[PDB]
Amino acid sequence: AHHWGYGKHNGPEHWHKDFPIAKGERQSPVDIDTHTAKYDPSLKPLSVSYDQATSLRILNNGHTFNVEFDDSQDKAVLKGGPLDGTYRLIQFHFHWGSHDGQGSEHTVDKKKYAAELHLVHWNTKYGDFGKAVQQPDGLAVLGIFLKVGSANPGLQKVVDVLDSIKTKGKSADFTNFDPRGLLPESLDYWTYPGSLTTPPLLECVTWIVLKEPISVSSEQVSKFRKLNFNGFGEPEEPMVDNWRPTQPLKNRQIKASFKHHHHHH
Ligand SMILES: [Zn+2]
Repeated sequence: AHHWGYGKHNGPEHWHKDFPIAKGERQSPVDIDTHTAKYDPSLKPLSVSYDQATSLRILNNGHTFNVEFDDSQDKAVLKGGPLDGTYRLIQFHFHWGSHDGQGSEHTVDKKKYAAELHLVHWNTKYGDFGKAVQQPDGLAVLGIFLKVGSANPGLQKVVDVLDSIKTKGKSADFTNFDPRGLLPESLDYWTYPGSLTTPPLLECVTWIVLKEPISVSSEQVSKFRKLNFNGFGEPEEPMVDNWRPTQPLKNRQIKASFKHHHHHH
């Protein structure tokens, strides 16, 4: 059974006891210092091809909710940018706060957002997700910030079903969801090598964090907070503040796909 979670007694500062890689050299999330994250003209444009994405179900796993996809074919794939090869979309999930002032995992010049979306993809050369997570180039995660403002129609179908998966272990059918509705206008991004942000914290991720946030209304984010960490028949623990703090960058370089206002040359 997992001891780990987000509370005082089992949260991120405890995770290294069961997962010593928590103190590794390539841990995520990180703060993105936009001065030092330099433009790299070697990076190719990102290709986010979700027109054939096939969603299957939505699940409360006790630490977030996941929308799962059929990853048996190259329907919904991420390619280009820093990536070698083709990465299949397997699921997306979110991290959010107890209030609108926090909840993202990555920060941008120390600024937090109300929530962060992670679209998780695995490298097709390895045959399945379980194999891919064992390899440094196994996963690519597209991270997208959520900024409070106008309601986002692309999120509404997700929010509308959350009352059916309130507690850990509950799932529901969730077909025909189009993840194209969760992408901002611009695909400008930062990229760096890192890790899963939950246990087992494996250093298997090429992170691609988009510069432009997508909108979310305060009401929409509030529905995330109605989910529960606990399972049915247990005392209620609101699912809030399911984000890991930023971790030391160590010797890594964050690269920008675009010229930022803090760059010069
Ligand atoms: Zn995540």
